[PDB]
Amino acid sequence: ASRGCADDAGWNDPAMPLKVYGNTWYVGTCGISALLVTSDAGHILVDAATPQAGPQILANIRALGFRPEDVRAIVFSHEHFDHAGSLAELQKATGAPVYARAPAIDTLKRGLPDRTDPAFEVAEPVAPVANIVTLADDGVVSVGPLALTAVASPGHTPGGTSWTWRSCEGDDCRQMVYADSLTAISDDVFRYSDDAAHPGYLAAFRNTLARVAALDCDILVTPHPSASGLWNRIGPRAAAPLMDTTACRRYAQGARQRLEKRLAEEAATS
Ligand SMILES: [Ca+2]
Ligand SMILES: [Ca+2]
Ligand SMILES: [Zn+2]
Ligand SMILES: [Zn+2]
Repeated sequence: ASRGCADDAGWNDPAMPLKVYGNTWYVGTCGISALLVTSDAGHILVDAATPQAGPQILANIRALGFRPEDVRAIVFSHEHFDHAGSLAELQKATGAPVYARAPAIDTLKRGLPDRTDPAFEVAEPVAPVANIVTLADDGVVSVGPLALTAVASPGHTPGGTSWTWRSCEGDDCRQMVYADSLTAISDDVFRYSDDAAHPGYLAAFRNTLARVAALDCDILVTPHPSASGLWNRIGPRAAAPLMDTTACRRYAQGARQRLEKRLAEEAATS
């Protein structure tokens, strides 16, 4: 029997791919999520993991019997190297456009962020993405019968987005939420409390927390699977229900607590 994935798994440690629910499949690594949402008209790939992950994601898509060439749209959570790292590689393999909100586009074209990213100084360089479609902050990405709805989630980064859609097993349909990271982490310079350096940024983070908390959610997944306890819910170590309609609310509430802890840490230092 396979032993499954650890909660502190390396970002590049391989995961056997497996159904989340209905036509939503997990194709990421043990430490970093990626999802494939499938239809007989084509597929949507959600996230690209770490600049090293192109081949594992492609192998996992094929392991499930899907063709990368049948992917018609790529979306992602946020423009850090551990989630956007293999976007260019995946666009070449699929021929699919990458959808991105305005505040992520320059980062995707450069392959590095600028100082608007809290984690600017610890960024690793990425391959630029050649074909980007600018996504409105409440935009819908449609491929055949598939429809993924964007929820703009700035805070962890300027360009972060959460995604939501419905997947069905027969007549039993679930609202899936791939909620962006909500951790208030940074490099050694950035201060969330320095509004003059980034006006409105922290207010936008608080707004993101409230919006995520309010989403209709049946099944939550997060870019770092441990942030939503994914490996306690699917795979060999599963011991808790996959569906939990309180998950988004608890996720955002915990994130708010941690954000306020970060603000207390900033108040304590010069
Ligand atoms: Ca419902
Ligand atoms: Ca996360
Ligand atoms: Zn990040
Ligand atoms: Zn991350």
